[PDB]
Amino acid sequence: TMRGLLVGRMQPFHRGALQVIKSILEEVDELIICIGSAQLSHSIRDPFTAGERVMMLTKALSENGIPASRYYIIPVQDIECNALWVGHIKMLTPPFDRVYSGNPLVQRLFSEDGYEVTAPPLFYRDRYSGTEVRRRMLDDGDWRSLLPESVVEVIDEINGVERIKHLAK
Amino acid sequence: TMRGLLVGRMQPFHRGALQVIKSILEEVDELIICIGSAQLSHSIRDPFTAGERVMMLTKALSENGIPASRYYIIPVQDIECNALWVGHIKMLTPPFDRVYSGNPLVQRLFSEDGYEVTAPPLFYRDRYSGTEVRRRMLDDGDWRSLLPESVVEVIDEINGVERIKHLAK
Amino acid sequence: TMRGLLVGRMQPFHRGALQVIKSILEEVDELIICIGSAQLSHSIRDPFTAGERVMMLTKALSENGIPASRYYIIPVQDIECNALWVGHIKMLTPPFDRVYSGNPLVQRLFSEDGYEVTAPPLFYRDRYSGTEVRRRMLDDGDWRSLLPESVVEVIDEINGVERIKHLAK
Amino acid sequence: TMRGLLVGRMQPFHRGALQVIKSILEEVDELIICIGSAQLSHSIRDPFTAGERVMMLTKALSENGIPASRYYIIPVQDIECNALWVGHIKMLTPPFDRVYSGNPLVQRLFSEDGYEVTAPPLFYRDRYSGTEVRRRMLDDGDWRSLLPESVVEVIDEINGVERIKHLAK
Amino acid sequence: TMRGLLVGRMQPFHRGALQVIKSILEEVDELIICIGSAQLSHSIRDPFTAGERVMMLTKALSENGIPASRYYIIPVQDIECNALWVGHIKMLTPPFDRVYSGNPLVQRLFSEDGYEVTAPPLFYRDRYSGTEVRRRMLDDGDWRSLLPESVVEVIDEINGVERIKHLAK
Amino acid sequence: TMRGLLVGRMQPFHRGALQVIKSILEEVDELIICIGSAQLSHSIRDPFTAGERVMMLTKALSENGIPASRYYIIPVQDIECNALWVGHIKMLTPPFDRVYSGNPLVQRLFSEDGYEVTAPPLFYRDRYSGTEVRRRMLDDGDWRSLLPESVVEVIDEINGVERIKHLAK
Ligand SMILES: NC(=O)c1ccc[n+]([C@@H]2O[C@H](COP(=O)([O-])OP(=O)(O)OC[C@H]3O[C@@H](n4cnc5c(N)ncnc54)[C@H](O)[C@@H]3O)[C@@H](O)[C@H]2O)c1
Ligand SMILES: NC(=O)c1ccc[n+]([C@@H]2O[C@H](COP(=O)([O-])OP(=O)(O)OC[C@H]3O[C@@H](n4cnc5c(N)ncnc54)[C@H](O)[C@@H]3O)[C@@H](O)[C@H]2O)c1
Ligand SMILES: NC(=O)c1ccc[n+]([C@@H]2O[C@H](COP(=O)([O-])OP(=O)(O)OC[C@H]3O[C@@H](n4cnc5c(N)ncnc54)[C@H](O)[C@@H]3O)[C@@H](O)[C@H]2O)c1
Ligand SMILES: NC(=O)c1ccc[n+]([C@@H]2O[C@H](COP(=O)([O-])OP(=O)(O)OC[C@H]3O[C@@H](n4cnc5c(N)ncnc54)[C@H](O)[C@@H]3O)[C@@H](O)[C@H]2O)c1
Ligand SMILES: NC(=O)c1ccc[n+]([C@@H]2O[C@H](COP(=O)([O-])OP(=O)(O)OC[C@H]3O[C@@H](n4cnc5c(N)ncnc54)[C@H](O)[C@@H]3O)[C@@H](O)[C@H]2O)c1
Ligand SMILES: NC(=O)c1ccc[n+]([C@@H]2O[C@H](COP(=O)([O-])OP(=O)(O)OC[C@H]3O[C@@H](n4cnc5c(N)ncnc54)[C@H](O)[C@@H]3O)[C@@H](O)[C@H]2O)c1
Repeated sequence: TMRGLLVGRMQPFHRGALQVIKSILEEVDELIICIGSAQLSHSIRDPFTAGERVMMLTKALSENGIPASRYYIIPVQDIECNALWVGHIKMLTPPFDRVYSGNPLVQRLFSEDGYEVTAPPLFYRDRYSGTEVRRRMLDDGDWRSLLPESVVEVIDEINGVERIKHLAK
Repeated sequence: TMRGLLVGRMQPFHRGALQVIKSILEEVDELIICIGSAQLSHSIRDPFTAGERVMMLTKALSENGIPASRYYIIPVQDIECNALWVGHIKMLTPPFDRVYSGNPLVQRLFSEDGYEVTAPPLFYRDRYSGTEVRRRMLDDGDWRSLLPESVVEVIDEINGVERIKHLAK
Repeated sequence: TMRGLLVGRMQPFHRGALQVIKSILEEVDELIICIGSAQLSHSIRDPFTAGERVMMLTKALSENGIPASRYYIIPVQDIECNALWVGHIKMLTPPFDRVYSGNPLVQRLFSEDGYEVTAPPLFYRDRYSGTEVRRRMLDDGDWRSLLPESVVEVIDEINGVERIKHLAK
Repeated sequence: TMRGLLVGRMQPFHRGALQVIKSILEEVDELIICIGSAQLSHSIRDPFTAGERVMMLTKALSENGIPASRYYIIPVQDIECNALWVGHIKMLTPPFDRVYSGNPLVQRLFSEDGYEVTAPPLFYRDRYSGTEVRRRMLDDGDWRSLLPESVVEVIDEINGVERIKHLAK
Repeated sequence: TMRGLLVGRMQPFHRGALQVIKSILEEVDELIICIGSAQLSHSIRDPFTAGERVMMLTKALSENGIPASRYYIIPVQDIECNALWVGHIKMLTPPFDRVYSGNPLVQRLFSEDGYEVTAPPLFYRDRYSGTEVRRRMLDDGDWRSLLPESVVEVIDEINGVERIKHLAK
Repeated sequence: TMRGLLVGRMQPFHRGALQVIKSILEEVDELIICIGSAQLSHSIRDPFTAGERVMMLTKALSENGIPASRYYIIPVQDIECNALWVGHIKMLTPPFDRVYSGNPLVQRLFSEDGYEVTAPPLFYRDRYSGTEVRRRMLDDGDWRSLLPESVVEVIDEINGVERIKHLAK
């Protein structure tokens, strides 16, 4: 049984990311989705806490009919040592075989540790990235389109827009 | 929409705990299951890492037909300050309303923070607790009975018995 | 009893800060004065150690005759979790009713935690900010004027000018 | 100026400690009073947070007629490296000259750094220990008589008894 | 090149430890000597600081003529995550091939990480353990005998006996 | 015995630093060499782990004919409190007397603690900075000539070039 690993900040979790996740789910049996930088919250760049993000990511995946048996959602706070980050991820995740990531460091860190590393099967355009979303949330610009309905609801509940706006004064 | 919170070490996740979880699931809409002491591993008292435990707890819940939309599985490392632990749980979980727990500290900490706290609707006997399980794993005594099949499989994969035994020399 | 809270780096404690403290003291019974970033020291931006600033405040608030029963001085180091910061502050301070701040992040954080948040009743021009005081110590300007005597005295003892000047080299 | 240092858990602050403090003032211009183990709270041995203790101290010292210029109250959280604790204490406090401690480690550590060290002037009788005080709160005893009224009023506000008692269950 | 690894508290470095180190040096090209619990100091159990023990080893290994090209001395503080410990050790040490330990936990940890694990080639009676050395310094026994001269010399400089004796009071 | 201290990132160790080290030995009985920022690795500015650096140092010092009794190599991880760094350094090293540093903060901090401080004897030309060395590895330049062979052999073993280059993508 083959398990893959993915790591992203998910600020917030958007359709782009989701399309990538479904993509990987066609190559592996189970995917371990790691919410990176779980310590950052309340900032224009990282406005949501690990909690809210686990929530968005949980409701969005069970909303798209993706069987809980196919994935794991784990928060991962950043640590001072790059040389200890993989060991850090490993202690928080189930045993995995392939690491999906197009980031040089993440690739190199896992690569150096013996894992098989590849780039995600899909690449979404910046127009769909969180920066657009957050940018729209502030500039009142239909950020919802870029997000899964369940995620909009999470954002609605936690007053995501109100927050990111005040933090922007 | 009502959400409850539960916190346990889950070393390992056993049928007792599971029966309690299904119990709470009849009173609340969603349950946030917190794997406490996520930093302890490789010891007779706490032999499994946060990772393996998220895994057991994930496979056992999707094995009993419990809809992913009804729960959240979050690791929670212990912190030096009891006075900051609830804020610690809150930052890692989705917004919750009721805290289930029969432990004086956990009750008092959440109670003091404004949350509604009650005792779990069900109480399993020690013969079913992790101490029995671990005790059996060492003493070769049919620990499997006490655990959900999916959990046995996790334990099998990570060589749980081999580990806890060596740690016991 | 009305307890308010204020939080700033006080690097160093200058007259404006005291003008504001005196004014907040007109609408609240007691004022909790939290020394932010208590862990930063020996830098052009943050030259004094938490210890020294706790000395500056205590000495200035006395020099200006202010019943010690009306204020508290508590150092507070920064934590990597903004979502944990308020609970952190709370754990180190007497129970308070209102928070005084102009910073959006401090404002939002304390607000999301359910506290009454408000702006200081007085805003002081940069001309009298810590930057101006620090820049003078460096360029041999008139820094003593921008500060309470007891503060000038503390700075002389610890050799603040000497230190800040060396670090500038 | 001759500043002396004093360190203790103060769980909670009792008349005994107070007289000791007055005694020390009789031989030191100023008394830097460090509240140890600031990170512990909500346990039988350490019921109060630090902020709570900072309140008791600040209140008792202002109600027993003691110049706010003659003392400092600094919460100090314990740290793993004993060989780095005195430095820690220093960093969080004003400059001192003599350490008043009855504890061997506290003595050996401060002296090792070169500080003048000497035992506490008085040695308040028993019936004046946090233990007896905490015990009475548990067993409905007369703890109030062992604490300065100013402190008793604090314990009432934070419902200490109710806490220590629930925690005790 | 065959690099082995050893790890112990060395509180203090005694003859037996050296007898074992010399023997491990007969089957490996270089030996990585990790000073465990580098954060503990000033206690009856762990009296010396990482600094001092790094001095003891370096001085003893030289006194006994051992090419410096054959060994490394690296302090290692303990971390709360056993599952992270090996990666921690690795980050601080040259690449190694085999680990020498009698402790089950160190054995299991390094083993689960894929390293060759083996017992020291020599076991020394308690009579010559750190406990015996420490107990003599306290009871005025013959501690110098149980240790290499360079070690006795280091202990004299830092006043190890004085310290250990005071902490005993 | 007159021990002097030296601190640097050594990313990586080059001939320049080495000559500086020999120079210092010409005026100090022993040289405590602290490798700073031990917690950084796998970045362009800090490619090597600490264990890697400890290897380069240990190797270069044993191959350039220098008595293992005349030096110590101690990895030092940076810490948040500048006012607690020299104490930190102390705790991890043998007792020293003089600090050789060209850095203003390092100077101001050590001197503030009372240590004799003086600049590095030599001032090795440019073309001998980690920057140039790291640059050459990136641009297939001749970095080897800037490092002692002993170090070059280390970089080859940990495939530094391959790393810094991938990281660079
Ligand atoms: N030492 C440490 O603590 C350490 C070391 C490495 C990484 N991390 C963490 O790992 C997490 C992952 O970081 P990362 O480098 O992937 O950055 P990231 O998760 O922040 O994403 C980087 C960029 O990649 C884009 N992206 C991601 N997947 C994409 C895809 N399939 N198609 C198109 N664009 C895509 C994102 O929109 C974003 O702008 C972070 O939270 C980081 O902090 C921590
Ligand atoms: N400051 C802090 O870091 C802090 C403060 C409080 C709690 N915690 C953490 O919270 C977690 C929860 O601790 P806890 O007090 O519940 O202890 P626990 O999870 O270890 O469980 C305590 C005992 O309760 C039993 N139990 C649990 N639910 C039961 C039920 N329904 N019926 C019968 N028996 C049951 C378990 O088998 C166990 O023996 C721990 O991991 C603890 O470390 C951390
Ligand atoms: N997670 C965390 O650790 C966390 C989260 C938030 C804030 N903090 C800390 O809170 C502390 C307070 O930060 P802050 O945002 O107030 O910044 P600050 O204290 O550094 O002050 C910000 C600026 O506002 C000016 N200012 C303050 N009060 C003023 C007034 N009444 N009139 C005019 N100018 C005024 C100051 O002179 C300064 O230039 C900091 O130490 C910060 O690090 C920590
Ligand atoms: N590395 C570290 O984090 C580190 C190292 C050393 C000490 N500390 C801290 O230092 C603090 C001080 O501890 P401590 O040993 O003084 O304990 P303490 O003062 O909190 O209590 C020790 C006992 O001394 C008694 N006592 C004190 N003065 C007395 C007097 N004059 N007459 C009679 N009885 C008296 C108290 O009633 C109490 O029972 C602790 O909070 C400890 O955590 C921390
Ligand atoms: N997570 C973590 O931080 C973590 C996990 C595991 C181990 N460690 C550390 O690893 C270090 C090593 O621990 P350890 O288990 O070896 O304990 P230890 O170094 O304290 O030694 C254990 C006992 O074994 C004895 N001993 C050692 N070698 C011997 C030999 N060849 N013959 C006879 N007796 C011998 C010692 O004298 C001692 O009484 C410790 O500092 C420990 O804290 C840390
Ligand atoms: N609180 C803390 O954690 C804290 C406080 C202070 C310093 N530090 C650490 O101290 C370490 C030392 O830093 P640093 O400032 O010495 O930097 P460094 O030595 O790592 O580099 C500074 C520059 O000095 C150059 N240099 C040094 N000696 C020279 C000489 N004789 N001739 C020519 N050029 C020379 C180096 O080539 C380099 O470019 C750092 O790793 C830093 O992180 C940490």
